[PDB]
Amino acid sequence: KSPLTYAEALANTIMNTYTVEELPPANRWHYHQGVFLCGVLRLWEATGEKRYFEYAKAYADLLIDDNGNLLFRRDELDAIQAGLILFPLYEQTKDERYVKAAKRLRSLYGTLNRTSEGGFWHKDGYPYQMWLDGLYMGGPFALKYANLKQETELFDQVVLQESLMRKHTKDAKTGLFYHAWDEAKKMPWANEETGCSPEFWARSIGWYVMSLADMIEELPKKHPNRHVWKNTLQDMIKSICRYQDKETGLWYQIVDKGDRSDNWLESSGSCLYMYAIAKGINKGYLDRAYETTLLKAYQGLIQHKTETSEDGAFLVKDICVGTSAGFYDYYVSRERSTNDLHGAGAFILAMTELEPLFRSAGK
Ligand SMILES: CC(=O)N[C@@H]1[C@@H](O[C@@H]2OC(C(=O)O)=C[C@H](O)[C@H]2O)[C@@H](O)[C@@H](CO)O[C@H]1O
Repeated sequence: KSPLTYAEALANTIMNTYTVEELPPANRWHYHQGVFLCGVLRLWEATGEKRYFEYAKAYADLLIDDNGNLLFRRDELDAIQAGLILFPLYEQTKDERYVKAAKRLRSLYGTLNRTSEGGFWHKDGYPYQMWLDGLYMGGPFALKYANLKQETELFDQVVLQESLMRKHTKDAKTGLFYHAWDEAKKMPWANEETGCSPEFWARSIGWYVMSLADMIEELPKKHPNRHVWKNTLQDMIKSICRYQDKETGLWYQIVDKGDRSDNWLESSGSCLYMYAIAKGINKGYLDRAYETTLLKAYQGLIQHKTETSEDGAFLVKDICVGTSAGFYDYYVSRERSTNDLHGAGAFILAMTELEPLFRSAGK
């Protein structure tokens, strides 16, 4: 069907599964709900259906009180991501509660611990460790804030975070990027010479390319990193696409090792690549010929990873559960779950960006 049809089916399925008080982890401000609700608000923009806006707003209002107060994990980049929902909520409502909450999250950057060259630790509990996922958790928010409040120092901050991750985790051979880097070389997964984790884990690279694809347009005009991030996205997408599965159109949990019998096709990473490829084409960062890769991914996604239940629920399966930096055997051993929120968010976002290219296919 058309991308938005599946996006609405998944969103309504999950909205029917959980009240906002249940949306897991329940009564917590966290990126799982933040990425799902980014999706639902994108869907609201695409369709104009107010129920999508209202559900997102109700989660925000569950967690943020009359004075803008919010409880969250104060050492985690992960806590910052859900702040992305605050910008459309504020824009629609002008309710200063949302800007107040946003400023609480933005104020976190100055409190977090850092590697020697300034890269944020993923959490206090992960000292000297940068994980690719954190570019999505902390980067787009910062640039939205920068534009809302005209704080150019946040442009500089995201430029630095990204350059450090790319400097330390990009593999020149494949062009893929390792999941995490430990400057201290204290974790068991840290390579003794480079500090990197050993594998290309699909979702983490997915968050990175989604981030680049979304952040370029938030930079000032003529900002030097417009060129840099475009170039970076182009090469990353070329690298990723080389590993697309020829039979299903999808990508593997461990991107470069799809021949391994204990590897498997994973949905959230695949949807993130679809998002970044569609977004890149839509914005002109990527050659339009990537549309075939994209539509092939779309066909396999639906065919192999989705279904409707006897009771009518739309199900996206084989989404990796929450996963840390680690080894091959740990990654391929991760639980494969259905309709997990970060994967549902990636699915819904992918569909909204795919919709225009689907509509115009052939023209
Ligand atoms: C420290 C630890 O491993 N905590 C577990 C959670 O992992 C953290 O949460 C996230 C995330 O997606 O929420 C991913 C990383 O694994 C890590 O930062 C999580 O895996 C959990 C089950 O949801 O169990 C915790 O013990």
